Amino acid sequence: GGYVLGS
Amino acid sequence: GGYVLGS
Amino acid sequence: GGYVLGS
Amino acid sequence: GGYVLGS
Amino acid sequence: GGYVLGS
Amino acid sequence: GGYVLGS
Amino acid sequence: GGYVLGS
Amino acid sequence: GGYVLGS
Repeated sequence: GGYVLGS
Repeated sequence: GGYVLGS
Repeated sequence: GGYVLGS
Repeated sequence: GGYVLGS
Repeated sequence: GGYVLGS
Repeated sequence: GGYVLGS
Repeated sequence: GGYVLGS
Repeated sequence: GGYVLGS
């Protein structure tokens, strides 16, 4: 799977 | 921000 | 089990 | 486990 | 801030 | 600034 | 994976 | 300030 996070 | 947890 | 995504 | 990204 | 992409 | 943590 | 941070 | 890119 995959994930992307931003801040 | 962001977080992801798995179990 | 499971997954959680938050901010 | 998991990941967190913040500022 | 920033960004992260993973699996 | 920014930080990223993993576990 | 990859991450990028800025400050 | 600055920037960092990693894996």
